[PDB]
Amino acid sequence: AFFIPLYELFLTYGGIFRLTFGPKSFLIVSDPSIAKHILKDNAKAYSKGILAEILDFVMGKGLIPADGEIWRRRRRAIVPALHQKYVAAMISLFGEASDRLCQKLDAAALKGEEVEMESLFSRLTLDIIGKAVFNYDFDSLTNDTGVIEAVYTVLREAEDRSVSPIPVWSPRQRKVATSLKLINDTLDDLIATCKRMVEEEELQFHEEYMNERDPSILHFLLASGDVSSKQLRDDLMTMLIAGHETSAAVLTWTFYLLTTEPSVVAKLQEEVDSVIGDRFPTIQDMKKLKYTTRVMNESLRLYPQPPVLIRRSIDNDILGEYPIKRGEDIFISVWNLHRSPLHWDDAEKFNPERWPLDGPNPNETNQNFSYLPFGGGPRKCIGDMFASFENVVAIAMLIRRFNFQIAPGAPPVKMTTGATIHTTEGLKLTVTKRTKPLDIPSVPI
Ligand code: HEM
Ligand SMILES: CC1=C(/C=C/C(C)=C/C=C/C(C)=C/C=O)C(C)(C)CCC1
Repeated sequence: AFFIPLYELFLTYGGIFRLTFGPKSFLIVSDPSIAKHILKDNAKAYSKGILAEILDFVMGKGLIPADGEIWRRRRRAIVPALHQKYVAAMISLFGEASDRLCQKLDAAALKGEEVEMESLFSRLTLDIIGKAVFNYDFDSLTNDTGVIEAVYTVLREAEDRSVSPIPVWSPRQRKVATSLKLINDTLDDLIATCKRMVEEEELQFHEEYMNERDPSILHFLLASGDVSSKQLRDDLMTMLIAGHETSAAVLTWTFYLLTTEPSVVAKLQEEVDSVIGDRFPTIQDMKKLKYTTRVMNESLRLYPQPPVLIRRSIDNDILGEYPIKRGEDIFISVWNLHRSPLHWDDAEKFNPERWPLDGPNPNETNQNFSYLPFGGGPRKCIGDMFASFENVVAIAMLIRRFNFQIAPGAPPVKMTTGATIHTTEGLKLTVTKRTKPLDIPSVPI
C-alpha cells in the first residue's frame, strides 16, 4: 500500500517532491511531463537503480534490471522473437489455457462452490507463460509440483525484496537457493532438448521464423544463432516473472472492477455473445473485441502493474524546474499518473469508454504519458501486444460462460505493497453458468 499515501502527498505537494526517511530519500514523480523526460526524452541519464538490487537474485542479467550494453544487446536479440506470427500463434495457447480454467469454473458452478479468483488467475498465467516462453507445461491449473512450488517460493522472495527498501509510516534463504536450483536445472533440460530439436530440424531462419512444433521464444532464440547458458536462463527467467505476475493481477483487478459496475458487465456480455460466442478467439477477434479491450485498458489504468517505476539518475538533469545531480533514487508513481484528477475525468470511476470505443487504443503516446500500463521510451515492455491479447482472451471467454459476483461473507478486497498489486486475502466470487451444457456450441461469424 506504499503508493496510497503518495497519492495524497502528490495532491498537496505536486508532481515532484522528496520523500525523506532519516538520512535517505526518494524523489516521487507524478507529473506526466517529468515522467516523459525520464522514461523517453532523456532516458540515457538514468539507470534502473534499486530495481536491480531487488530482482538481480532471480533475473540476473535479464532485460528488466539490466542497463548499458548488455541491455542493448539482449533487447535487440529478443524483440524479434515476438513477431506477429508468434503473437498470432500464442492466441491459440491463450484460448486453450483459458478454456482449461473455464472447465474448473464450470465444475465449481455446477456444485454451487465459491471460487478464489486471484489464485486461479495466477495458475492460468503461469501455465500460459511457461509454454509461450520455453515450451514447458507447468499445468499448475490442474496439479502441484516441486517446480511450481519453486516458482512461487522465488516469487515470494521477490516480493520480500520489493518491500525491503520501502519505508513504512537460513532456512528460508536455503529454500530459495534450492528453488532457484530446481528452476535453473529445469530450464537447462529444456534448453538441451530444444538445441537437439534445432539441430535436427530443416527450417531456414528468417525474420518471421517459427517452428510450428515448438513456437516458444526459447526456440526462436536458439534457431537464430544467438550467448552463455547463464545469460539465456536469465533472459527466460525475466520473461517468466514479467509475464506471470502482471497479468495475474490484471485479471484479478479486472474481475473485481466488473463486480462494481453491472452496466459494464452487461455491455461486455453483449459483445462477447455477439462476436465470439463459444469460440476460441483468433487474431481477427482482437480488433472486434473492442469493449473487452477497453475494459482491459481501464483496469490497467486503475490498477497498474507495477504501480511504480524505478530509476536512478546517473548524470545531472532538470526535473520540472528542479536541478538534480546523479545518484537520486526516483519513483515514478504510475498510480498517481493514472488517477490524477488533473488529467482524468471522474478518475476513480470504472469507465471503459472514457476512451472512444471506435477510436485509437490508449497508449503512453496518445495519452502523453498520463497512461503508462507498459512503460514508455527505450525500456518499454516488449510483451505489450502479447499481454494485451492474452488478457482480452481470458476476459472474453470467462464472461461468455459465467456470471461473477462478490461472494457473501467474502473477506474484504484490499491491496498490498509489492512488485504487483496483490490482494490481502483473495477475490472470493460466486460463479453461475450463463450457457446450458446441452446447448450446441455457438460459432458466430
Ligand atoms: C499485463 C501484462 C504486463 C504488464 C502490465 C507489463 C509491464 C511492464 C512495464 C511497465 C515495463 C517497464 C518497466 C520499466 O520501465 O522499468 C515492462 C518491461 C518488460 N516486460 Fe512487461 N509487462 C507485462 C507483460 C509482459 C510479458 C507477457 C512479457 C514477455 C513475454 C514481458 C516482458 C518484459 C520485459 C523483457 C521487459 C523489459 C524491457 C526492457 O527493459 O528492454 N512483460 N513490463
Ligand atoms: C519492472 C517490472 C516488474 C517489477 C517491478 C518491481 C520490482 C516493482 C517494485 C515496486 C515497489 C518497490 C513498489 C512500492 O510501492 C515486474 C512486475 C516483475 C514485471 C513488469 C515490469
